[PDB]
Amino acid sequence: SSNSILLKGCDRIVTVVDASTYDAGSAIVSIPITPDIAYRLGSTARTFQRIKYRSLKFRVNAQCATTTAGGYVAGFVKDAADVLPTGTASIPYLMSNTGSFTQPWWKSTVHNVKIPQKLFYTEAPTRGADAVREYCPGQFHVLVDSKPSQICPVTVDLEWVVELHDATFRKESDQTAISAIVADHTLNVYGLPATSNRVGHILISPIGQTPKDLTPTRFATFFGFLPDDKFCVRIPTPVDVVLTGDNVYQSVEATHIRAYLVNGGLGIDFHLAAYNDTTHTIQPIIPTLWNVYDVTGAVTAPFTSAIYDNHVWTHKDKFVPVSFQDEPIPGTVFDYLYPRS
Amino acid sequence: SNSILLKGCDRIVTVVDASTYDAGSAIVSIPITPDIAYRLGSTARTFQRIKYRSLKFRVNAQCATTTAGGYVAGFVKDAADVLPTGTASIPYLMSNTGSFTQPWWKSTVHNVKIPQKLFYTEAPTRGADAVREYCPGQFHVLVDSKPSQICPVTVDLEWVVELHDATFRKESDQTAISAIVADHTLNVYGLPATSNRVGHILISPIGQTPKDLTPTRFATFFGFLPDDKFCVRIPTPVDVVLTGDNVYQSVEATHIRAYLVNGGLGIDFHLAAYNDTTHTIQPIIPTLWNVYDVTGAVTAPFTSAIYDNHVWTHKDKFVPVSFQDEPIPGTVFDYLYPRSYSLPS
Amino acid sequence: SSNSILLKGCDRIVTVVDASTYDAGSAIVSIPITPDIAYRLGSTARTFQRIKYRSLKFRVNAQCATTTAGGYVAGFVKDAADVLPTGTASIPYLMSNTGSFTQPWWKSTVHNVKIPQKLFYTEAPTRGADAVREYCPGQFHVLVDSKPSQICPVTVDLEWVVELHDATFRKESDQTAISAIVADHTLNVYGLPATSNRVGHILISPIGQTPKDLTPTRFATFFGFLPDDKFCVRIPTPVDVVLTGDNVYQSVEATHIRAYLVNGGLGIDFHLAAYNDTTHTIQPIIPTLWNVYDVTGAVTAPFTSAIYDNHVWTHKDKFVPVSFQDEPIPGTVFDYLYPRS
Amino acid sequence: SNSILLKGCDRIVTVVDASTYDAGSAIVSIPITPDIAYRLGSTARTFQRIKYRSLKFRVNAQCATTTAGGYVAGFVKDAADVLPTGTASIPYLMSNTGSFTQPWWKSTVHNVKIPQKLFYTEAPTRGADAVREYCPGQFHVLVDSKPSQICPVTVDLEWVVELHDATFRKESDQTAISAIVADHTLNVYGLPATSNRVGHILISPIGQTPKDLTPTRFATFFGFLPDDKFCVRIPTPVDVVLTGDNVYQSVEATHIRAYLVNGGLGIDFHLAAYNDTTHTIQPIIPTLWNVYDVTGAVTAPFTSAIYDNHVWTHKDKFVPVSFQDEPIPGTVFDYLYPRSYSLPS
Amino acid sequence: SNSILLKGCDRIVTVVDASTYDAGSAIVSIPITPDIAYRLGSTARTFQRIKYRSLKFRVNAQCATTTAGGYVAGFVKDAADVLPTGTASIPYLMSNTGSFTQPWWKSTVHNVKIPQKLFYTEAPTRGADAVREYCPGQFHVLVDSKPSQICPVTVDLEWVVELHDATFRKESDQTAISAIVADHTLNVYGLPATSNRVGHILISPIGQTPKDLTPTRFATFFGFLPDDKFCVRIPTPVDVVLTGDNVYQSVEATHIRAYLVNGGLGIDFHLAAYNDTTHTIQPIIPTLWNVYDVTGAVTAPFTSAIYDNHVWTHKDKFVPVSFQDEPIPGTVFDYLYPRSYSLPS
Ligand SMILES: [Ca+2]
Ligand SMILES: [Ca+2]
Ligand SMILES: [Ca+2]
Ligand SMILES: [Ca+2]
Ligand SMILES: [Ca+2]
Repeated sequence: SSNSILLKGCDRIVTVVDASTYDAGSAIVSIPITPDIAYRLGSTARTFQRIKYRSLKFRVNAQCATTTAGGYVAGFVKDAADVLPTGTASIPYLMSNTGSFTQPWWKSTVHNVKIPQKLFYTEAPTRGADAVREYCPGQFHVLVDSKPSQICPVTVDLEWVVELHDATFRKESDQTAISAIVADHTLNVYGLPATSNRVGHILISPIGQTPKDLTPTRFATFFGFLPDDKFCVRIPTPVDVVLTGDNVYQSVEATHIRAYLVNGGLGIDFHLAAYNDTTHTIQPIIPTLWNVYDVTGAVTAPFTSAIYDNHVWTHKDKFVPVSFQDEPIPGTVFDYLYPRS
Repeated sequence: SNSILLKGCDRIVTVVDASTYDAGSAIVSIPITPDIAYRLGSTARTFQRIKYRSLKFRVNAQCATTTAGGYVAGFVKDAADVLPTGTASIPYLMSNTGSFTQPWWKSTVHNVKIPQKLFYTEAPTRGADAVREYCPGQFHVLVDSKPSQICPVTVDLEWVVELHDATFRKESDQTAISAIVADHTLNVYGLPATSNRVGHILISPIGQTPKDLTPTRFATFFGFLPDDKFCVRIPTPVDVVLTGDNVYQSVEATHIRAYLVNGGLGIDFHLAAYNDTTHTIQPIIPTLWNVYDVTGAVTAPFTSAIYDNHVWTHKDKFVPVSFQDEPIPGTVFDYLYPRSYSLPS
Repeated sequence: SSNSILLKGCDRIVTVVDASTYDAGSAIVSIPITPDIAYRLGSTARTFQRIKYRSLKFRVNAQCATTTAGGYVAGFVKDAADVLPTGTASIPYLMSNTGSFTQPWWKSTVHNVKIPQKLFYTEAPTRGADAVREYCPGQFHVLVDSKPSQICPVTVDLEWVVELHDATFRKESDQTAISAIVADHTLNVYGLPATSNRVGHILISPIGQTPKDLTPTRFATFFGFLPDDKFCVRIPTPVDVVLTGDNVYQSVEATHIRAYLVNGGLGIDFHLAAYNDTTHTIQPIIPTLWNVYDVTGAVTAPFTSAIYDNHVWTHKDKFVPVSFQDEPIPGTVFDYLYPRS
Repeated sequence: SNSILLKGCDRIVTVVDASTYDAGSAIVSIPITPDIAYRLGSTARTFQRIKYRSLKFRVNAQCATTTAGGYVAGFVKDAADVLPTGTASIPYLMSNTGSFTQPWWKSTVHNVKIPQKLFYTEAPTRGADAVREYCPGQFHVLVDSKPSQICPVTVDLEWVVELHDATFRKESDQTAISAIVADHTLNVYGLPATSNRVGHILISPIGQTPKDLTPTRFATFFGFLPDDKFCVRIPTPVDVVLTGDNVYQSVEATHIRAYLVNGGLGIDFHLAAYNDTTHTIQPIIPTLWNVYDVTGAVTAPFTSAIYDNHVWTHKDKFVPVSFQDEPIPGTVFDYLYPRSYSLPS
Repeated sequence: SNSILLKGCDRIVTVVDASTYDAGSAIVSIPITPDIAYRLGSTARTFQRIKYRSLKFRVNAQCATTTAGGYVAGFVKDAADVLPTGTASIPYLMSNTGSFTQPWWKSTVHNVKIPQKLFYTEAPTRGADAVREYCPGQFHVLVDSKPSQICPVTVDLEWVVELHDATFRKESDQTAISAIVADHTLNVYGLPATSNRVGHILISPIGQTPKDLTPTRFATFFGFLPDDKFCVRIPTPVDVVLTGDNVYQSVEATHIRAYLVNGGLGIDFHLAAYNDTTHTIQPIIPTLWNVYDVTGAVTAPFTSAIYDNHVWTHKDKFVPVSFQDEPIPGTVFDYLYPRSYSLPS
């Protein structure tokens, strides 16, 4: 038998590389409060089933030089399910949630939230539906009120104090979905000019001009971290691909973006990919390399040509980091392979 | 004010068959640190210091009265003391105040009066390793006399502690890893200069002649399967001497690293060190070893190389580090290089 | 017989020349708390064996103009042994230590730490192992959260109040290890082109471009102070050197960087060096000048050529100031020979 | 049980002649550890922690009632603290609590007031040597003013102690030696390359010319007689370069070993290291140094060796170890290699 | 002081397998002397007299609850008394007070009622070995009915004792060896006069033909490994007759000594005695045996020697002594010449 405890403490809850390019109404911060966010809380809360948040104090510091014009609104919505309105008019909504404050970028805010008399679970349900309100007392937002003029990186710190009950040990946290660290760029796949060399490839287009290939250095400016040869991420909505060649046809649901090796195992490039039932691994959908079973049960690579439907990804898209088996990698493993900055 | 009182219960050692262990050897010899229990560990990592109110060890042995033989348990008082590593483990362990001897079929609980001192929760990362600062002592369960038939043994720990001074740490900074088998060794030979086998790591079964380290053997030596980016910091650096035309350089092989050969089908293992040029641990092959001259330009002027012979046993501890020499964490290593799951250590 | 006392006071604990070039996650401040740091405390604590820190209040002032973007995290770890994780992810660790605060460079922080009911010694053990936790209640860090944009020098002041016991008089403090005052430079020894003039010499390479000779003025920009003709410092890890000439060979463990005279006693240069058993002094390892005993007991300088293994030192390296006898010089003597700035 | 109260009186330090001690130097400089006294140390072995209740240092100074001068004695509280090697030790020690002067003829019994802390009873066998854990401080006796005539001084200790937490230490004691006399050093030489005593250990006095070890010469440097079974671990390894017919190897001379010379009726000393082939510490001699190769065969192809020069002083700490560098017990060493009976050791 | 009351519990005898012991033979036959137990013996050393207040023998018999048979245990009061080497030991031991039978699986804690007499704490170093002075009696455990399967038995002792009259014993312990196995003897031979191994020690099994000492053969006879520094005093001297060119001397071979053979990479054993010239124990070899004469000069005129035959058995008590027949300490011998760790020794 075990006991229930009362913990106090504080952690970094979220850190942003200057998301100044984000236009008015964009949410540069919007994290749903679970023990998983904080390192220290998330370590102890891992040894309990049920948590009760008696006080959450948020500190929003923007390291934006006093010469930066513009401002923000920060605040806490007491509903896990609630999601903010489209850009421009999110500001007056968030403001109507008590404890919300409006401030110029160079000033900092402090938000004392209280959520007593409500007992949550400490993990999203593994089996069953994701009833988010069962384990989340709300989400904390920081909306850009007026676009900042210069380098404006933001940070939120939580000063928490909680009750924890019903002792049990959980597994390590899987790495959550990732989005871009910048709102003036887009990843793109173009399959149109079929005679092109890089036609199934992921490319970064500055929203303005013509798209470029994914240099790891670019990948880093877009995602925050540097890519390795086993970077695989789940795609928000599958991209249709169609293999072909010699009275053989097969359509392929492209569910991932895999990182593969470019020329004789010295470089690295990114490609639409899918789980290949031959290899039991997520592979880049190259016609000459894509193997398939036939009725006999034998493996063959009959494909020569392929056509990719175009797609676009934005800063608003959520990519899930996974292994080549489509297993969500644990957080600590991700944090190790992908140091931020 | 930050400090708490945590009660809990946890598995210390997982089920093992005592009938495979010899007389005198321990089924358990475990220094007490919060990092052994799961529940205890994962909370106490968020604290700096700790006091052990209560510790009750449960030794469960799930076998019938037919099994002959017994075990000997107890708690040593200081973490510095080291039980003699023979079959004398018994008479020594039996001398300490808390000492139980039972038949294998009889299971027991053992309460340990622990000095009410505040220990640190973690070993020192900096300065000297004053072991008595963070460990109140080791718990032991020895094999007095081998069990006559299959007797499986487990150890649970009913713990109650106080935790103080709030901090945070992860599972483990690094990991150490030794061999699983004791009748082999790993070797580097550079003695027959002209051989294409020099510098490469090999597996000698102590009596037998040495042969090339291939994944299948690697498994049986280390417990897990190697790969492209397996790298390890060796305990003793190995001297290596590169040369060319008007050129000479001494290079301490600080790592054993995996690299890929004949197009990337197979992988071999070679002495290695951090290359100041590339900022990565590299296999120290003369033609491929790059060096700055005084002008800041990179050359690869080396053509010959001499490796000093060295040997490694089941006693040698190797530490996995990624290239760039960043030592790789425990949780992460077990994920990238998985062995069989045994709980103690 | 003597008495035990209760002292209060304050001193400068550490002062930094703008360490703005230090990238995110670098620790521009990380000093382990001992009486040796403070002048005034360190003077009285010198007359006592055992100290008990009842309150430590730190004041972090950055003199970084309000136009400087970026920020920092300061805080106190209550463990002498604990050492922070590698760069990027040190920030969330330090933050989880209570009393830690995140702030833009142009703002200041204040940290009230309490460590009562713990009695420390007032000096690192002279004989025995360096059990750091015996005489150190923890270390104070200032981590760069976001690299500052302009000249950002930092200072920490301590406002301490302590108990002192068991009276005894100690020797003067030896000068502690030194590191560079800048993270965009590296000292280097290159021995490769053996026909080169300056091949055993210490040189400063801007991480970017080709390495330069050590002008005292450069030495100052790297180390903080100006070199004298008896600057000798212990090297973190020995550099292998190999003397030779005429059927005579000898390898030499280069343990120091000595400052020697360049041309007819008017200039000064820096060289790999070792303790020469002939002269009983640490000398620059020049082949023609390196003397050795032979079996007869007679001194001879048979060496003509030499080969130095390359090495690199960084801002992260710790050099120990020593005399030519490898004696650690006392702090006051160092402070006199090497005025800062 | 698990607790006792133990009283007794033993000899802490045997006779010393203060008349031969430079002003300011200590004639007694002794850390308090239970092993310091014969009855205490033997019983304290059967426990883990200890509290020094009362410690009374009986300083028996027996100089003639004419002989002028005096001594300063005291008890410095910190174990790890070390007095200055000069005349300034006295004004330093007088600054310590409970410090005093008294003329050489006057014996005193100084009562020390030890903190009521529990110390560990033994130097830590695992981990680092944190002296502060198991020693409440040092007891000193300096020569204030060098005596004129013979000045015999001894010390006894009236002790009473609590011994707690009962466990038995093996105790696998290990000794570490240094030179007895400091008026000369012993050293190796690499040059000339042609000589016969190259890599051989020699004693070089202040008088420059080195000389082999008689070994009655060895006797005067260490304080005991050698033995063909003598081996010692070096504080700093010495680089030795073996070479032969198209072969080359670097070797760390980690030991000084004694070996039989020209038909076994002689003994000399040489640089040595663990030989991986022989599984023992051998003298690094080219023709006698065997090595494996890629095939697994043993070979002695080496014809010459280049030893680096290296000196050793009184300051250097040697450690005796049987071949295969196995630590020798305190009582075994003191038997095989007996130094003049002194106290403390 | 000068008196204490000491309590504790140690291991009296380690595991024995009763299943390999002929009926009536003792698996435990142990005289009670403070050194018998690790904590007791160490402290009892710092006193002179002792009173055994309570002695409780914890007999841990762990045989399977099926294995049939039983054991008889008891405590014979006289130290010097010795049980009969037969099956009649049981009816004899049952006749002793406080004697009992119990089946092999059943462990008991037998409390012994010791006379309230003070015994000396140590075997007398000067004078004769009156065992009755310092031993209150023996504790026995006979095999009543030979067990079927493996039958592990141990013993522990709950002891409480008064220790009186406080003085410290050196203690200059001295060991005495006998053969471990009795299935064969070692012997000397004098005939034929022409042979090479005459006067040499040899091992003669039940199988008649003698053989030299491998010395892994020596290992099986004594229970430990030899060493060129091995010397031993013989229970009964052996007459050796040296002779040469008109000279004749009689010699008592008082020792068996190990000596280097054919260039020192070998070892053999030979009859020996103290040589008055050399002041050491040398192998009695004609050409190597030196003697004085009326003038004071040393001479080796002897050309042949006649050794008398002599055998040695398990019964014969050897005593190890360094050259010059100086007794070797218990802890020194056990180190140099280690036998398998057993208890009692
Ligand atoms: Ca849950
Ligand atoms: Ca810690
Ligand atoms: Ca001190
Ligand atoms: Ca101990
Ligand atoms: Ca006695």
